[PDB]
Amino acid sequence: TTKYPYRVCSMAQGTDLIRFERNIVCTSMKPINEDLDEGIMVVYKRNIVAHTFKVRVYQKVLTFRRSYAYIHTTYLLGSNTEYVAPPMWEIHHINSHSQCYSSYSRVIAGTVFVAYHRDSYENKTMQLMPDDYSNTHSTRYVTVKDQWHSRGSTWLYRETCNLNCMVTITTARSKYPYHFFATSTGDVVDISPFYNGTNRNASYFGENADKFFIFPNYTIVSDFGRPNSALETHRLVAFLERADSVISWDIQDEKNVTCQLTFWEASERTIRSEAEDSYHFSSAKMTATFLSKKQEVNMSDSALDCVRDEAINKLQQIFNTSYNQTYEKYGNVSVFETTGGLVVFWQGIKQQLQFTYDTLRGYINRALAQIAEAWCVDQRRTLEVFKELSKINPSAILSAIYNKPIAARFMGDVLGLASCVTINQTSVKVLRDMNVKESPGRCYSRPVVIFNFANSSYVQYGQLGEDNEILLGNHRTEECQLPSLKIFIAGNSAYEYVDYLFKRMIDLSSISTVDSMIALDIDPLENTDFRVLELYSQKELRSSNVFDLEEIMREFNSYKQRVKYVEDKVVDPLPPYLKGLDDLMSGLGAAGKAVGVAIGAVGGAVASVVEGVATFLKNPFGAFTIILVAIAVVIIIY
Amino acid sequence: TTKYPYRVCSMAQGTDLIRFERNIVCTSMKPINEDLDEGIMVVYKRNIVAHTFKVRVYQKVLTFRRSYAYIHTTYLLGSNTEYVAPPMWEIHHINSHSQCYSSYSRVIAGTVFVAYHRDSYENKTMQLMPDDYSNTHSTRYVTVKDQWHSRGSTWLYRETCNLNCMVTITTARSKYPYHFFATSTGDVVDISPFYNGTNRNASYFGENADKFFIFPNYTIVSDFGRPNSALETHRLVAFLERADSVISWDIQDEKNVTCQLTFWEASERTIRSEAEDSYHFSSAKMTATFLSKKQEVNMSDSALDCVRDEAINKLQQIFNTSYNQTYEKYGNVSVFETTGGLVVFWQGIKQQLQFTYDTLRGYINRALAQIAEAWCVDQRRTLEVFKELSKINPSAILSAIYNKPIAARFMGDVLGLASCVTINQTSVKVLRDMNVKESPGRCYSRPVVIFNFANSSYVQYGQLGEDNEILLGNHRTEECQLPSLKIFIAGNSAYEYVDYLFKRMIDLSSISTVDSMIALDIDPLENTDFRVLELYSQKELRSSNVFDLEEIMREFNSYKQRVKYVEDKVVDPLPPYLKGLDDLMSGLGAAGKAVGVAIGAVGGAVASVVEGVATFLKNPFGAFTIILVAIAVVIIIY
Amino acid sequence: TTKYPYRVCSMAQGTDLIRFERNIVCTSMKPINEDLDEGIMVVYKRNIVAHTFKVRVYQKVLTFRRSYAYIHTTYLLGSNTEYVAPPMWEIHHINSHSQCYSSYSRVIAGTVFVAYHRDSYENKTMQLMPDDYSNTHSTRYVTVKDQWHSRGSTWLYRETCNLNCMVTITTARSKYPYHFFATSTGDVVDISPFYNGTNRNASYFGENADKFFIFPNYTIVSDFGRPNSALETHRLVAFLERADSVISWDIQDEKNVTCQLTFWEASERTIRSEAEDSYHFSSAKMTATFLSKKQEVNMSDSALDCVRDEAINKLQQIFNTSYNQTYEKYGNVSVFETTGGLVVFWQGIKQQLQFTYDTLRGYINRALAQIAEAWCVDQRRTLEVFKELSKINPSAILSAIYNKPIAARFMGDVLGLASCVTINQTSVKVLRDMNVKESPGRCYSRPVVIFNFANSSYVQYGQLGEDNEILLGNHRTEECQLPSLKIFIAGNSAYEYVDYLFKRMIDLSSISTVDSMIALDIDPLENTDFRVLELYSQKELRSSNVFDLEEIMREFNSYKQRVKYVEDKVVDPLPPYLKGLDDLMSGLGAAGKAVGVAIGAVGGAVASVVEGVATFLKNPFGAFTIILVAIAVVIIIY
Ligand SMILES: C[C@H](NC(=S)Nc1ccc(NC(=O)c2cscn2)cc1)c1cc(C(F)(F)F)cc(C(F)(F)F)c1
Ligand SMILES: C[C@H](NC(=S)Nc1ccc(NC(=O)c2cscn2)cc1)c1cc(C(F)(F)F)cc(C(F)(F)F)c1
Ligand SMILES: C[C@H](NC(=S)Nc1ccc(NC(=O)c2cscn2)cc1)c1cc(C(F)(F)F)cc(C(F)(F)F)c1
Ligand SMILES: *[C@@H]1O[C@H](CO)[C@@H](O)[C@H](O)[C@H]1NC(C)=O
Ligand SMILES: *[C@@H]1O[C@H](CO)[C@@H](O)[C@H](O)[C@H]1NC(C)=O
Ligand SMILES: [Ca+2]
Repeated sequence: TTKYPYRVCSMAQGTDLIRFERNIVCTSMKPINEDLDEGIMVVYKRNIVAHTFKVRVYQKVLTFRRSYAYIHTTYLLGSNTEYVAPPMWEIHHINSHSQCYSSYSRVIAGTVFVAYHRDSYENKTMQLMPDDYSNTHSTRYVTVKDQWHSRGSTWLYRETCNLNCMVTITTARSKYPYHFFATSTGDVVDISPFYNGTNRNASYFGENADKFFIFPNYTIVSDFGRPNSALETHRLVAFLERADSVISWDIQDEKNVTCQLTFWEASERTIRSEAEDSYHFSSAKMTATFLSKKQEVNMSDSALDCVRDEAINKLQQIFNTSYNQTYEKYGNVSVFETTGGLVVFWQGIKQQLQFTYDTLRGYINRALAQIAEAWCVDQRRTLEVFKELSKINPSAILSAIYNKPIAARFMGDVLGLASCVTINQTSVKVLRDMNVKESPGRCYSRPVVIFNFANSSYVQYGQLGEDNEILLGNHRTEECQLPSLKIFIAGNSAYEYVDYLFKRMIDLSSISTVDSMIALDIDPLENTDFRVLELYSQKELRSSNVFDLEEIMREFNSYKQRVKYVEDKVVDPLPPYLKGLDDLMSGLGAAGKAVGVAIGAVGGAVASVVEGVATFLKNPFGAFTIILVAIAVVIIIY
Repeated sequence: TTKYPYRVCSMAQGTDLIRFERNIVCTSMKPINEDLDEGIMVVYKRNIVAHTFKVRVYQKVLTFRRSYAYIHTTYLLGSNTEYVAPPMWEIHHINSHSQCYSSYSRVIAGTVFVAYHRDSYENKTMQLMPDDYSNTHSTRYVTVKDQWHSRGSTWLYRETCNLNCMVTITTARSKYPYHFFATSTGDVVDISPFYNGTNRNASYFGENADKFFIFPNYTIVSDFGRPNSALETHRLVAFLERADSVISWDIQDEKNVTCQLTFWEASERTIRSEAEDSYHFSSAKMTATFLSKKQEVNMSDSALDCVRDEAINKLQQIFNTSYNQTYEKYGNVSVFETTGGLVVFWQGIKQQLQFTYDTLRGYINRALAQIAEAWCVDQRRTLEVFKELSKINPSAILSAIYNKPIAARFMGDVLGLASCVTINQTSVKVLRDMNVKESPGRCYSRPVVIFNFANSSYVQYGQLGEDNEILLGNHRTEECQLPSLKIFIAGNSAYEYVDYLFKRMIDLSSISTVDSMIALDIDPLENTDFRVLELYSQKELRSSNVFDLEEIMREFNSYKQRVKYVEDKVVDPLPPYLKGLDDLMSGLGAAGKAVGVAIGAVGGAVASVVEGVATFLKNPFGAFTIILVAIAVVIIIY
Repeated sequence: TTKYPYRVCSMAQGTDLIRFERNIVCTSMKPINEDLDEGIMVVYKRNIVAHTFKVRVYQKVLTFRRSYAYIHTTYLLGSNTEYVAPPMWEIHHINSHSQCYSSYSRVIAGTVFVAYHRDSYENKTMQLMPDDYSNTHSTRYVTVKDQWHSRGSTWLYRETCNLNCMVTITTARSKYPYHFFATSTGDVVDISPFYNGTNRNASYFGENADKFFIFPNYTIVSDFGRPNSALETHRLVAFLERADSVISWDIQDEKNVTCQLTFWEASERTIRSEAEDSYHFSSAKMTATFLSKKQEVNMSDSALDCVRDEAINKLQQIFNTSYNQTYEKYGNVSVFETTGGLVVFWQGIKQQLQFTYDTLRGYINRALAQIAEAWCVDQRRTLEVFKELSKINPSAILSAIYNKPIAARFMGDVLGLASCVTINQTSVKVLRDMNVKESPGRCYSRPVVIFNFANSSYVQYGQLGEDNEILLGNHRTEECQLPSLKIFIAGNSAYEYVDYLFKRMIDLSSISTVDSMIALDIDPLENTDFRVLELYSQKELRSSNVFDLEEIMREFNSYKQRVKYVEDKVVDPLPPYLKGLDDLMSGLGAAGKAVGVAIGAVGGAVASVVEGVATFLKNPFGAFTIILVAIAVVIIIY
C-alpha cells in the first residue's frame, strides 16, 4: 500500500499562504470585427524561487508544581510553566559542548532567585538527548524527557521545579522581496536572511538595535546528542535575542538569478478577436481567456533572454506535429504581455467557392468563440462554490484541486499549507476493539490506533481516518446502539466492524459506486431500527436519543437546546445570592405586606452573625475545637 | 475604502421573502422538423411595484425588579418585564405634545393597580428623547434611557418599577394584491393599506371590529423630541389596537398603473425548433430555453400598450447593429407568450452550391441547438448545489449571486432579505489586543471593535469579520496556543497579528491566490507544532486539545462527546433521590439477603425524622436558636 | 397531496451500500488520425439481481429494576436490561402454538437462577400480540407491551423483573456471490442462503459447527397473534443460535439465470476517433466517453444470447427514426467491450466540391469531439463537490440525484440506503402552538406533530420537517424572541406562524423564487430588531444572545466558547482535593515561609480525625444518635 502511507497530517503552521480572490470578471467579446484570425501560442506565467536555510532556536522551559502528600494518595494543587530564553554564555556552552547547565539565575527588579532543577542546590551540567517528535524538517534535543512525581514525606506541602533546557533545529522559508522569514514551528521575524552588518539600505532590517549579534568564525558542534562530536566553523552566525527564545541562523550568500518562467501550458488552437487594441486569445482549451494591448513587447527585451531561443523551437515542433504542408505559416513569431502579468507568444497560421469556404470557416470560428465566451462564467461559479466548501474541510478540497496530499489550516482569513508527516510505517497496530474499557455503554466512533513517531521508542494513541491517515487524539467516543455494521475505508481495502468486534477484512468490490449507479437500482428495502424507536417513545431522549449520524444537518437543530442545558446547568453550581438568603424570596413569594420588612431586617442581623459562625466552623481547627468541647461537656455530665 | 464600508448586517426581518424552488425540467428537443429557423428576439418578464408608507408604533414597557441590600453589596432577586399598549388618551397626548405620562393604570379582573415610574406616587409628564439605535428606516423616542440601580437602605427587601414609554417610526412594505403589510421591526397585520371606511369589497380587511379607529384631520406633531414642534394635519389616520402595541398609519391614496415590464435581456442570435405547436427559442446565450404555444398574442392587446411602440425600435437597431445588407428581414414582428408568464417578441431574419451551403448551415445549427439542450441540465445541478450551500452562509451565497451586499436570514423554510446597516464610519477603533484581560489563558478569536451607531453617543462592542463588516457581540473567545500568525482580511488590506499583538499592516500582495496557482507550487514545507503534540501525549486532551480550527469537519466528530459531558455533568447537581438515601443502595450493593428490608424500614423512620430536623435547622432563626442553646448550656456548665 | 405523503424516514440500516469513488480520469483524444468516423450505438451495463426471503428472529428481553417507596413518592434506584436467546424447546413451543413461557432458567457457572416474570413463582404461558412499530418489511409480536410501576409497600426496597418474550419477522437481502445476507434490523450472518446440509464446496459457510440446525418438514404456525391459526409445513428450516438471539430462515431454492442487461441508454449520434487500438466512442450525449480494444467480442458469444436478437432491431428502428434514404448503412453491426465492463454495440452510417464538403464535415466533427473532450472534466468536479455536500445532508443529495425519496445514513465511510416509512396518513394533527407549556421563555423551533404508526393505537410525538416529512423527537426547543414570522413548507402549501400562533394557511405563490429573480429586485428595506440589540448592549449575551439562525457559519465561531463553559462548569462539581484541604493553599497563598510545614502537619492530623467523624455523622443512624444525646443532655440540665 505504497499509494497511501500512514500520515498524521492535521496540523499546518505558516511559511505558506494562499487566498481565494473574490472578483474575477469575464468579458463581452462582440464589439467589432466579425472577421478574426487564428494561430498557435504557448503560455507561461511568472514565478519566484523561495529560500530554505535551517534556523536554530534555543529555549528553556521551567515549571513549578506544588503538591500535598496524604498517607495513601498525593494531591497536586496546581502547576504553572513558563518559558525563558537562556543567557549568552549558556548558549556558547551549548554550541561548544552540547551540554547545558541546571541552574537558572534570573533577577526580578530587586534581587536574584537562583532556581534549581530538583532543589538539589548544585551547578551540574546535563547532556542533550533526542526527543520523540521528529520529522524531515524538525528535531529536538530536550534534556529532561520525563516528569517528576516524587511523593515525598506525608503531610508536607512542597513545590518543585523542572528546568527543561531545549534546543530545536527547524527550517525556515522566505519569499520575495526577502524581508521576513517564517520558521517551521511558527516563529516569524522581520529581518532579511541576507542582512549582514553592512547591508542596511540594500536589505531590510526592522527588529531592534541591542537584540542582534553577528559572530564570525563561530565554532559550532556538528550534531547535538553525541557527547563529543566534530566541530565546524561557519562563516557568519546571527543571534536575535527575544523575550522568551533565542533564534540563530547562518548569514546566507547572494542569490542566483536566471529568469522567471513557469511553462504553464502549450495549446494547439487559438482564436483571436481583435476589437480595437485588446487582442483576445480565445483559446480552445476552454480554460484560457486572456487580453493584451496591441504592442509587441520587443522580444529582444532585457528580462526574458533565457527563454529567448527556447521560445521559437517548441512552436516549430507543434507545427510539424500537425501542420505538415496543408497549413502555411504567417509572418514571424509575436510576443504579447497580458493584463495579468504573464507573457504569451504565438505564431500565425493559415491555409468562386473559395469565398464560400471562407464564410463557412468564419461562421464556425465565431460560433466556437461565442461558446467559449459563454463558458467563461462557470469558472467564477466554481470558485464561488469552493470558497464555501473550503469551510467544511480545507484539506480535502485542496488535495482534490492540487492532486497532492496536502494538510491545510485556516489562519483567520488565509489558508496555511503543509505536507503530511510520515509515521514509522511498520509498527501501527489497529486494535480490533471499539468499546471503552472503563465506561460501560460507550464505545469509540473510529478504530483506535497505536503508531510510533520516527526515531523514537514511545508509543502514542490516535484514531484511523479516511484514506488511511491517522488523526491525533483518543476522544472520539460515542454512546452506541446495537446492531452496527461500520465499514472504514483504507483504500483499496475496507475494515468491517460488526457489533464493534472486527468481523473480517473485505476487498473493495462489493460496494457499488454511485457514479456507476446512475441508472435504476432495483429497490430500497425500507429497513427499521427498534432500539431507537423504543427509546424515543418513552421520553428519555437525552443522550442515546440520537448521535447526529447525518451530522451537519441534524446537528444544528439541537445546538440551541444544548445551550439551554449548559446555561441552566451552570446557574445552579454558580455563586448564588448567599443560599441562606434564597428562602426570604419564598417568604415574600407566598404572601405578606409589611411584616416582610421587619422579617428581612431580623434575618439580616441573624445571617450576619451566623455567616461568621459558619466561617469559623469551616476551618479544621475550629471543627476540632467544637468536637473537643462537645466531648468534654458530655464527659462532665458523668 | 469606500468600496467596503463598515456594516453590522447580521439581522434581517421580513418584508422580503425568497425561495429555492426544487423541480425545474429540461426538454427533449428532437421530436420532428430537422429543418429550423432563426431570428432576433428580446425578452422581459413580469414584475409588480411595492409600496412603502412609514407606519408608527406606540408601546410602553414596564418592568419590576426586586432586590435586597447587604451592608457592602446589593443582590438582585430576579426581575421581569412586560409590554402593554397605552390607552387612547395617552396616544392623543403623545401625538399632540410629544410627551407622555408616568403612571400606568391597568385593571386586572377585579380592581385597579396604579403603577408608578419610581414609586414617587405622582402623575408627572416625561419628554421623549432620541435612542441609540438609529437607521435610515427606523427611529425611537424612548423616555427613560438608563436603568435604576438605587441601592436603598440596608436590610430592606424592596421592588421598583421602570415604566419606559416609547414610540417608534418604521417603514412597511406590502406587495400585490395588497392585503397584508409587514413593518421593518417584524410586525405583520392583515389589513390592506388602502382600506378606508367604505372599501370592504374592493380592499381586504380581516383583523377585528372594535380594534380599529379612523380619524380625519388628525393634528400630528411633525417630529418628536423637540419640546414644541410644528403640527401638520393629515387626511386620514388609522389605529389598530392590539393586545400589546398600537399601530398607526396614514390611509394611502389610489395606486398608479402603467404596465408590468422588466427588460430582462436583449439577445442577438436565437434558434427556433418548431415541433408541432411548441416553438422553442433555443437562445444562444446558453441560459435561455423557453417554450410557447403556436398563437400570436395580438400585439394590439389591452395589457402591454406601453411597450407597444418601444417593442419595435430596439429590434431595428440591433439589426442595424450587425445586419446591414447581407442579412434581410423576414416578415413582420411576432409576439409569443411563454409558459412561465413572460412575453417575448422577435423579428425573423435570413440571408447548385446554394443547396450545399444550406445543408452546412442547417447541420451547424442543429449541432449548436443540441449542445445548448444538453447544457440545460447544469443549471438544475447548480440550483441543487446552492440549495445546500445556503445552509452554511446565506449572506455570502446571496451576495455572490446578486452582486450586492445583502444580509439574509432563515425563517423556518424561506429566506428573509435586507440590506446592511451603516455605522458612523468615522470612530471605529480596532483594538490592537486579543488577550482577555480578566481570564489568563484565553484570548479572542477575531479582533474586538468599538463602533458607534449613527446619531448617538453610546459606545458598543463588536468583532471584525471578513470584507470589513462588523458582527455583533464580544463572546468569540478561545483558548489559544503560541505561536500564532493570524491574518484578517479588510480588502484590500490585511491585518497581521503575531502572538496576538498587532505586528503590522500588510498590503494584499504577498498572498498568492489559488486561482493563479493552478500550476505546481514549489514544495510544501511539512511544518509541525510541539505544544499541541505535548498536550496530546500526556492525556489531558479536554480544553486546549483542539480548537476545531478546520471547523465543520473536526467539529462533528466531537459533538457526541460533549453531549455525554453535559449529561453526566448535569446528573450530579440535579435533584437526587434524597442523597441520604443513596447509601442504602451501597448497603445492599455489597451483600445482605433479608436484613436489608428491616434496615430499610428503620432507615425510613430515621430519615423521616432527620429530614424535618434538618429543614428546621436550615432557617436562620433555627440556627440562631441552636447556637443560643449550645452557648447557654456551656455557660451553665460553669 | 398524494405527491408528498407523510414519512418518518430518518433511519436506515444496511442491506444497501454505496460509495463515492475518488479518482476518475479523462483522456487526451488527439494522438493520431485526424480523420474519424461516426455511427449509431446503444449502451447498457451489467447488473445482478438480489434475493429477499423473509427471515425470522426470536429474542427474550429481561430487565431488572430496583426501587424504594416513600410515603408519597417512589424513587427508582436504577435499572438494567439484558437480552438472552431462548432455548430450543421454547422456540418449538413458540412455532407450534404461538405462546411462550414466563420463566427463564439460565445457569451461571455454578448453579441455576430461575427468574420469573413478576416474582409470582409460576410457570404460566403468555400469548403474543402485535406491537406498535409496523411496516411493510417488519413486524413484532411482543408479549408484554406495558411497563410495571407497582408501588408496593412503603419503606421496602425491592426489585422486579419484566421478561418480555418477543418474535420478529424481517426481510433480508443478499447479493452476488451470495455469501452473507443482512436483515432489515441490522443483523448480519456469514452464511449463504442456499446452504443446505450438503453444499459446503458449492455454497459458502463460515459461522460455526454446533450453532446450526436444519429441520425438514417443520410445522410452523402461519401467523402469530391469533390463538389458534392454521399450520403449514415448510421444506427446510434453519436455525443459527447466537449468543443473544436466534435467527431462522427457509432454505431457498436454486437461482434462475437469464442474463445481465440494464439498457442504460440509446444514443443517436456518436463520434469515433480510432487512435491505434483504442476506439473512442465520443458520444454526443455529453456524458458518455468510453474506450475499448480493437477486437470484436464475437456476437455469437456464450454470455449474451438473450439480447442477441434484441441487439439488432432497435438500431434498425432508430435508423428508420431519422435516416430514411439520405444516410446509408455501412457494414454489419459491431460489438465492443469497454474498459469498465459494459458491452456497447453500434451500426456504422455514412452519406470537385465533394472534397470541400468532406473537409467541412471533418472539421466540424473534430471541433465537437474536442468540445466534449474538454467537457469531460466537469463531471469529475461535480463528483468532488458532492463528496463534500453529502456530509451536510445525505438524504437530500441522494434524493436529488436519484429523483426518488431516499433516506440514507453514514456507516463510517459508506452510505446505507432505505426508503421511507409511511404513517397512517389520516390522523396526523399538527398542533397550532409552539410555546413549551411547562417552561416560560422557551418555544419550539418546528411545529410539533402527533402521528400514529400503522396498525396501532398508541400516539407518538414528532416534529414537522421540509417537504412534509416527519422527523422523530420532541426536543428541538429554542429560546425565542418576538416578533417572528416563521413559514414552513409543506408543498405546495406553507404554514405561517406569526408570534408562534398559527396565523393562517398561505398558498405558495407570494414567495418569489430566486431562480425567477435573477434580475434586479427593487430594493431591500434594511430592517432592524431592537430586542436583540438591547440584549447585546447590556452584556448578558449568554442564552438569548443568538440562536445561530444562520447556523453552520455562526455556529462554529461559538463552539470553542461552549467548550470552556463545559470545562469550567464540570471542574467545580467534580471530585476536588478534599475541599477542607483547599484552604491550605490560600494559607500558603498569602505569605509564610516555614510555618506552613508545621501548619500542614497539624492540619493533616486534624483532618484525618475530622473526616472519620464526618463519615460517621453522614449515616442516618449516627445523626439520630447525635440528636438523641444532645436532647438527653439538654434534658439532664433540668
Ligand atoms: C414560615 C417561617 N419562615 C421564615 S421565618 N422564613 C425566612 C427565611 C429566610 C429569611 N431571611 C433570610 O434568608 C435573610 C438573608 S439576609 C437577610 N435575611 C427570613 C425568613 C418559618 C420559621 C421557622 C422558625 F421559626 F423555626 F424559624 C420554621 C419554619 C419551618 F418549620 F417551616 F421550617 C418556617
Ligand atoms: C455498615 C453500616 N451501614 C449502614 S447502617 N448503612 C445504611 C445507610 C443508609 C440506610 N438508609 C437510608 O439511607 C434510607 C433512606 S430512606 C430509608 N432509608 C440504611 C443503612 C454502618 C453503620 C454505622 C452506624 F451504625 F454508626 F450508623 C456506621 C458505619 C460506618 F462507620 F462505616 F460509617 C457503617
Ligand atoms: C488564618 C488562619 N488560617 C488557617 S489556620 N488556615 C488553614 C486552613 C487549612 C489548613 N489545612 C488543611 O486544610 C489540611 C488539609 S489536609 C492537611 N491540612 C491549615 C490551615 C485561621 C485560623 C482560625 C482558627 F484558629 F480559628 F482555626 C480561624 C480563622 C478565621 F477566623 F479567619 F476563619 C483563620
Ligand atoms: C545606503 O544606505 C545609506 C544609509 O546611511 C543611505 O544613506 C544611502 O542612500 C544608501 N544607498 C547608497 C547607494 O549609499
Ligand atoms: C466438494 O467439496 C469437497 C469437500 O470435502 C471437496 O473436497 C471437493 O473438491 C469439492 N468439489 C467436488 C467436485 O467434489
Ligand atoms: Ca458546469
